[PDB]
Amino acid sequence: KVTKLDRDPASGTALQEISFWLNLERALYRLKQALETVNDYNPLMKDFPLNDLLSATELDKIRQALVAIFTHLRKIRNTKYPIQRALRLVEAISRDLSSQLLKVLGTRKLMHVAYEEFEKVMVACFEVFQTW
Repeated sequence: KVTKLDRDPASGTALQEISFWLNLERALYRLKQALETVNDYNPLMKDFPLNDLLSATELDKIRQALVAIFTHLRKIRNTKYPIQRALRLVEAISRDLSSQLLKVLGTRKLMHVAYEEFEKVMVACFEVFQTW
């Protein structure tokens, strides 16, 4: 039941997958193959930094959040995560990065501001895109 539970990575946000792979480990600590799978995958799941992205309001904060996330993606070498699953994770980061972007531009109200301020905020946003 608990040992047979699995989740499609193509759906949901990234935080849902982080919460799944953390609380599955915590419930398994409370069978052998599931244990070694989550023990293999737990170096990725620990201290994952996308709460910085979700808490970011300024574009430079977003940019340092994605470089923190991508530098956290270095640790594939010690785990045996599925590669298509990893692609669905980085697709999920793209998803809530987009969501935070429409949130930020909803605060910014680009059409109701002058040309110059719109220019600096969108070249900052395109710097974020280039960094991505």
